[PDB]
Parts: sequence; structure tokens; C-alpha cells
Amino acid sequence: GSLTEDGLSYKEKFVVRSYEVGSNKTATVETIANLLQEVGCNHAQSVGFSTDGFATTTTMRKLHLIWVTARMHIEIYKYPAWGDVVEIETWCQSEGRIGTRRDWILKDSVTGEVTGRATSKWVMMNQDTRRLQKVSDDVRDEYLVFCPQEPRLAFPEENNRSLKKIPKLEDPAQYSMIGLKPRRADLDMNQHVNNVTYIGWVLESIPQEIVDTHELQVITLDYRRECQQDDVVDSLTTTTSDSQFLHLLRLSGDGQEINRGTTLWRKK
Amino acid sequence: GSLTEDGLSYKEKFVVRSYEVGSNKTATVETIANLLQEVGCNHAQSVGFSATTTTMRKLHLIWVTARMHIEIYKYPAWGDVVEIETWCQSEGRIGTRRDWILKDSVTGEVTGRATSKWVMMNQDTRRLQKVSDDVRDEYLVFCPQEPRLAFPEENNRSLKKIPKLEDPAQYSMIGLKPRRADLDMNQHVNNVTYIGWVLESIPQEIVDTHELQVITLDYRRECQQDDVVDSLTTTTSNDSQFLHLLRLSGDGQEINRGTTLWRKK
Ligand SMILES: Cc1cccc(C(=O)O)c1N
Ligand SMILES: Cc1cccc(C(=O)O)c1N
Ligand SMILES: Cc1cccc(C(=O)O)c1N
Repeated sequence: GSLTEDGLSYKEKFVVRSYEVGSNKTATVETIANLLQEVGCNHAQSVGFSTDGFATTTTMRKLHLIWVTARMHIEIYKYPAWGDVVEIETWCQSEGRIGTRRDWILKDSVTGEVTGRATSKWVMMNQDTRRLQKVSDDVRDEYLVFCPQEPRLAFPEENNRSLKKIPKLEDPAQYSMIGLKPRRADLDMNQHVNNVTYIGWVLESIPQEIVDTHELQVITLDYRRECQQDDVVDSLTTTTSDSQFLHLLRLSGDGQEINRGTTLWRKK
Repeated sequence: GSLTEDGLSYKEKFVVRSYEVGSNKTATVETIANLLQEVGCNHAQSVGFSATTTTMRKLHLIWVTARMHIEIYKYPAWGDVVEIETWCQSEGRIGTRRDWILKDSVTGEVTGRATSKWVMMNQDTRRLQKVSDDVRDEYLVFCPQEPRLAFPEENNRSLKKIPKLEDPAQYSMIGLKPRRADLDMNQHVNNVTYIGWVLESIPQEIVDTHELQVITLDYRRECQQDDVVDSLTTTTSNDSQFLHLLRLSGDGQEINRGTTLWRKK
């Protein structure tokens, strides 16, 4: 990949792998989310944040700070097929003075048509205590120059789906997958559960009959609390409707909420 | 990637991704096994295959992994370019072997090697069978004529009868279940998932202080989408060796057996 001419965004092409596709011989949404992470991490390396940290800035490393996702919203129009080339463009923007947004646009490498778009919100956490830490300036200065000055949104529309508030799923859930546990392949380089794993866990409670006859169009996922290496998760889903579902991930023990989300599915 | 000049092997470069590395910021052995599968699949596409030949598809025959042996000297770091070369070799009526060599794309040094055994099986009855002359003739042209081994030992450590782990196991990870990300395009559990499951029963203290050097894994039966697996490990031994067994949580049916060798970091 490479930075664009103005140095305010990063672009990269990926060839969809054999093990990256599902039943339809097209990329899974988890493969997509992994590619968004990879282009985001290559964008960080191209602006001088080395591979000694997981896309953390130089001042973040001095403060023992890491990045944590607060929200993820992905919309796919066409999933790339096995062997197809997909080009992803990514950029960052501070959101006033609370968090940081990372957006992506996915395109067909040949025709240039937009096949997908994503947006995410990020906050910082102390890697040792695992407490969310407030940005008291200085950190913003270290990366402001790397953001577009004028607002640039992947979802520029008024009242788009990425801005919607998510309610908490009421018991009893219509569908469930219980006793989900992460394995070592689910962890990132900081030994935290990869943000993509929670997408896989939310989708575990969707009935196979929906998965086989419909395609995932939109997923919005809020991250409230991290799942630890020794935690057990329960995935709950209820139909709210195109098929729409409300999702909740909670710890098997005490029932503490870790994620809430919604998904929209289109018939094939 | 591309076939080599003689068309008897296939080569491909890969850039190690952020999500493909572990705590050491180097590729996990599961990432390596996924890349071996990918270059093996691309080799098959380059020679006109599906995996299956014309006569295999008429006889309802498929290829299935019987054994996998991987040895890693240096795991590539996040961002490093790794070049993998792969080829197949006939084993007569027994089946076929697929070998791989991993190299540092910059220096050319061999950083790893792998070998696998494949047997034919009727897709309906699940019965393993000998390779017929008609089937063999359909793929011998794509194999090197002179034998070419990734492990050119006469009495190699890759090939040896793995014993069955005796109960009680020293270590265990129980109730492992595959999720949709663990399935391949045919909705079968990906062969690499079994490596991840075997490694789940290794104590974290060994993982943090040691690097995996050798893994040998036998495949006896496939885990279904609705199955639950138990991973069992016992130390057999600066080097630590373990004996492994994967079995179904219910009836205790064996699905895999293996061994791993680890070296202090
Ligand atoms: C550390 C980091 C940087 C940029 C993107 C991601 C992501 O997972 O999408 C990520 N985890
Ligand atoms: C503005 C900006 C661009 C590329 C990467 C980062 C980062 O935090 O890794 C970042 N903050
Ligand atoms: C030599 C060779 C290359 C690629 C695939 C096959 C196969 O039969 O699946 C094979 N036998």
C-alpha cells in the first residue's frame, strides 16, 4: 500500500484468500474486519508509528496507553470473491476532543465502484490497569497533522445508520449461543481479545437458515467492556423486523454486558 | 504467486499481517499453516485442478490429510516478506505427499519446512482407498520426477508412530467448539483449527518462555460443526516435548494425536 498524494489517507490492495471465504466463495465479514485492521495498521506505520507498538503513537507508548474500540459500523454492498482484488482507503479524524474516528472505503480495484464502507470510534486505555484514560491535549498534537483538516466522513448522509442508538436486548432472547470462549488465535499482539472476535461471537447466535438464505448488509457493534482470556461469553439475538436483529454479548457468569449491536440482512 | 520455470513447483510471497502475529510480534504457527494451505491451493489452481482430478470426481473420491509435520527455525516478524515454495510427490498406491520450504524473502535463508501426507477417500462411504493407476496418471505429470524431500533425512523425526495419550492427562482444555470463522468454504472445520486446539492445552508458562520448533499432527477423524472437543497434553521430556490428543467431549472418540517440541527463548 501507500499514503495518498496529500498524505492524509492510506490505500492498499488485497487479494482474497481461499481460507478467507465462506459458503458463497466470497469474503466473510470477519475477513473484511481483519483487512480494515491491517490497512489501519499500515497507515500508522507509513506516518512513523513503528511495528514496536500496535498502531500506538510515540506519546501513547511513553504513557503505557493502547487503542480500544468503542463502536464499529460496517456496510457491505458486494463481498469480494475468492481471488478478487479489493482496494481499501483509510483515514483518521479527532472527534472534537473525546475520541478518534477511523473510516474506510472499500472499492472494486478494477471498476472503482464502492463495494463497502466502515466507520469506528476509538478511545485510549492504560495497558497495565486497563482503565480508560482521558486525553489532556499533547497527544492530539502528535497526530493532528496526519488527519484531514476538513471533515471527511465515510457515512456523510444525514441520519445515516452509523449514528443510531442501540437498545439493550430484553430476556428472553429468541436465539442464543452459550459458552463461547476465546482461544490463543483470538488474541492480538497485546494479548487482548481481537475486536474482530466479538463480530464472530455476535454472529454465532444468528440461525443457520438465515445465514444460508440471506447476506449480511450492515453490522453496528458497541464495545462496553472487554472479554478477558479466562471469560466465557453468551451471544443473544432477537429479530426486530430484509431481516433485522438486535444482539447482546454478556459474560456467562454474572451476566455483565460486554457488547450490544444490530445487523441487517438482505435475501439472496 | 506463480509456477516455477519447470512447472513442477509453485512459489508465493506473503507480507505478515498485524492480526497474524502473537505476543512476540512474529507469525503464529497457525498463520504459517494457513499460508501453507493457501500456496497449496494456488498451486492446484495453476495446474487446472478444483484438489480433485476428472477420474476422482467420477468415482466420488476426495483427498484428505492424514498427517502434517511443520518445523520452524525463525518465525517471520510483522511486516516481513515470507516466500513459500510447494510441490507434490507420488507415494504409489498409498497416496501423495505435499512439501513446503519457507524462506526469508530478503536473505534467501530457509526459515522453515513442512511435509504432509494425503490419502484418497470415497466422499460418501468415508472409506479410505488405494490410488488407482488411472487416477495416479492424471497427476504424475505435475510432480517432480526425481524425488524431492523437504526433510531429506533417511530416518526423519517427521515419520514415527505417535502413541495414544494415557489418562489422566497432565494438562487439558475442555469444551472447545468451532465457530463459523473456523470453517472452510465447504463448511468443514479447517485443518488449521486442530493445530490451535492442540496448542490450547499447553501451559501459558511454556508459551511465554519458549518457542514452538516442531509439530507433528495425525488426523484420524474430522470434527463436525456441532461437535465439542477436549484437548489433552502430557510432557514427555532447555527443550520441552509434549504428547497431545484431541477427542470428542461426548463419547471420547479420537480425532487427532500429535507431538510438539519447544525450545527456551
Ligand atoms: C490498532 C488498530 C489500528 C487500526 C485499526 C484497527 C482495527 O482493528 O480496525 C486496530 N486494532
Ligand atoms: C492520525 C493517525 C494516522 C495514522 C495512525 C494513527 C495511529 O494512532 O496509529 C493516527 N492517530
Ligand atoms: C501434483 C499436484 C499439484 C496440485 C494438486 C494436486 C492434486 O491432485 O490435488 C496434485 N497432485
